[PDB]
Amino acid sequence: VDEANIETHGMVPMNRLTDDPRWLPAMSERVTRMVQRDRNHPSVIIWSLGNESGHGANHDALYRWIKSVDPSRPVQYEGGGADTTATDIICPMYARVDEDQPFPAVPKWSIKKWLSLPGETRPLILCQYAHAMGNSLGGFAKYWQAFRQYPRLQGGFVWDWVDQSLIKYDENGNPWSAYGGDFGDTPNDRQFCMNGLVFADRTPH
Amino acid sequence: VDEANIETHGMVPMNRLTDDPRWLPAMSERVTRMVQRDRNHPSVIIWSLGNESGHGANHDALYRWIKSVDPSRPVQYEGGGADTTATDIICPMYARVDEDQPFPAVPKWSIKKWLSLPGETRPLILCQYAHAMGNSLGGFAKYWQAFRQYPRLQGGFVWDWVDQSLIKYDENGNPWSAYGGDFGDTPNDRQFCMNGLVFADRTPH
Ligand code: NA
Ligand code: NA
Ligand code: NA
Ligand code: NA
Repeated sequence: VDEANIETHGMVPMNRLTDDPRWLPAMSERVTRMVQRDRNHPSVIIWSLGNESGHGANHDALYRWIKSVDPSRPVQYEGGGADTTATDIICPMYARVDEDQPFPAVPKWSIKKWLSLPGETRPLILCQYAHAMGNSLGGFAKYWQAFRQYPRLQGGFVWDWVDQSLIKYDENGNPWSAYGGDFGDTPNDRQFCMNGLVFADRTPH
Repeated sequence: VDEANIETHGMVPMNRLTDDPRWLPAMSERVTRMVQRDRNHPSVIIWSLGNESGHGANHDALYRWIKSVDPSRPVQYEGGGADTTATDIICPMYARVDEDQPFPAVPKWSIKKWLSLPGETRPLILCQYAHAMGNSLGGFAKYWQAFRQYPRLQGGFVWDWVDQSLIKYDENGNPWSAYGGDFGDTPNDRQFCMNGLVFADRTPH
């Protein structure tokens, strides 16, 4: 999945820049210039309009731009409820197998319920599931049971591969794995950079 | 649900008479004369082409006959896998909530999985579920949790209301409830006539 370098997660709402036409130029260069560079690679099967930036009208514009200039690949985008007009795939992040999380505007339905909502035609492939932060991947079996039972459940992408720990050296030059704040960075989100199936040195969890 | 007087369950295959054009006349008069008599009752919201008679080309013919003559009401029929071209409603009997029963030709999918199958848009209302024979209705709550969670699961009809017990009198003329074989009837299917939520005298189970 080749993803454009667009994330506006910290805007309030997440929509603020991606729905503004004054940001459509900046956003189009990050989508279009990706397609122009990577369009010949067979490994790329799906284009992504970015991550966690709500759902703005610029998303719908650039979705249709990709469709027009490269019909050979589906386009996906999770923002604004995972099933917007700018996605060919229902690509939720952390939608649970049986339990609904009915957040206002942007609900995370049961992946099994989500398929059968009236008028919903598309496959579902979680762009992110099974958050692997420390001692986790509890209930991972429950996804794959559901994946195998339901044809339109075609799997997902685990979040994620590598702990984003950095090496620091103490006063005597011993290396140790550091996370949020360990460099005087404030504010910070501490451990939440470490979500990997493997440690930073690629040792398996 | 107003249901035509057509069941050919014991034919091998169930399809045998309902696919035969020579039985289209006999079947048409059981469907058409039902509609002519009961088409003014507001209590009647759904027409049924019959019960357990497989899926024949006569079913499709009489389905279209009802659609043409009375658009007011959906038509449903369970025979030949509960999702045939002769039904507006996915009307399985004894489809389970979570577990598939993948019988060749006529599978009973999990009612939740059934809804999500590619191209399937219809509501699902079990024509028969929760077989209440003797000490039964185990797992009844599992259905209703699913009915409430899934919009396109719109419920079902329990099998069934009354024990088909009959009364016999002992040597003193005290009555007792009889079933299959209690009248010298052979062959017979014994207790299988008693499937009700109530006894024959309408005392609840
Ligand atoms: Na599957
Ligand atoms: Na993280
Ligand atoms: Na419902
Ligand atoms: Na029975």
